[PDB]
Amino acid sequence: ERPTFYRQELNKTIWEVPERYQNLSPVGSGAYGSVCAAFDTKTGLRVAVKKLSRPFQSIIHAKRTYRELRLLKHMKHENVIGLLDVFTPARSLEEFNDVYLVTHLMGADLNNIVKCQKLTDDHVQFLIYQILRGLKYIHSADIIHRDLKPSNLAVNEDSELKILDFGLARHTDDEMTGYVATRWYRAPEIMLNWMHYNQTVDIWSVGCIMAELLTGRTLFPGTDHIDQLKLILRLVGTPGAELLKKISSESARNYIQSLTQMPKMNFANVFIGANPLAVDLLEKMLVLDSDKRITAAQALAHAYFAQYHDPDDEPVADPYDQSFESRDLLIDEWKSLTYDEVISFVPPP
Ligand SMILES: O=C1CCc2c(-c3ccc(F)cc3F)cc(C3CCNCC3)cc2N1c1c(Cl)cccc1Cl
Repeated sequence: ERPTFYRQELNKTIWEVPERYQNLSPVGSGAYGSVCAAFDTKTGLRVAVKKLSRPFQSIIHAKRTYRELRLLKHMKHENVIGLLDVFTPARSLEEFNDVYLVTHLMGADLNNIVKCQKLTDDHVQFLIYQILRGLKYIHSADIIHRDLKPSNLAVNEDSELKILDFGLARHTDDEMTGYVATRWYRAPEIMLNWMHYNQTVDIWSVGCIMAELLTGRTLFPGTDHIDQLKLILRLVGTPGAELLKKISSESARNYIQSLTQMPKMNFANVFIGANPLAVDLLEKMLVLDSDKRITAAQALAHAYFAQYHDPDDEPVADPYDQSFESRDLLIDEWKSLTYDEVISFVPPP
């Protein structure tokens, strides 16, 4: 039941997609250069189509392509970017060499919606509520986003939000260097590789985001890794004995201990004028020891979200098999696994 595809030049490249998708138009430069907005005449939805080009140029890239497709095919939640469609114009494994991923078009990220601006409390409640609802879902499948920030939070004009780019974070040292937003939302244990981190790193990121929505200012705009750690410890206090032991990196632990001790600050005096419940929640998300941070599920039941919380409408995910991550395969093997996933795709109802 192969649909009919048509060709078209976009961003100096040839896009070949099923007829149902019309009015393709590039959305931007940079990482936005492989994405086009379109109208899906079959569903009547405005969609976004990302073309993965030469997804099998290397072992590493072939595995990345498989990883992204597996992740996107697994997500079926209102606050998480998922797949409306995935296709290839190829008629056989032999010819298979391009992957196209179709999802909802939100049209903007949280920055474009808040950069340098303080939001009303109700608006912050709604936005953080959705981030946590989708994060609850993501974590329930044992998936860690690990690189949550405003630029990876897609929002439409009705302020509805979908989390994207989860479990794909593979930044370069250079990209994390200096005065850059790419590192401002990262939990300290991951920024400085203190220990084997887990999903709790994502809660730290939500706290950073929430504070920014409330004040209109970056919470920890470090000029570098060290300056940022300093900004963090000034607010949340230097590690206690118990946490120091959990820092398996003897190198990191040793540096940490060289710092003059500091007590956690009073958040009510940092976030002056903010809803006391929002302040309480920030204190529970921005805890240095990741073991003690509130979880997405717990945060959803926090009073700050009374107006939105509904325990019967905050679903969890089916289990996500990521055994492939520890597997070393050849390019063709990773390519063949990707092909099976493409052809076995079942459209959402
Ligand atoms: O609305 C969406 C959802 C689809 C999407 C994707 C996307 C993810 C998975 C998929 F299968 C298809 C997609 F189109 C990627 C990015 C970029 C933003 C973050 N950096 C990487 C790419 C932006 C967007 N956008 C988007 C678009 Cl298309 C334009 C402006 C802002 C945003 Cl957030």
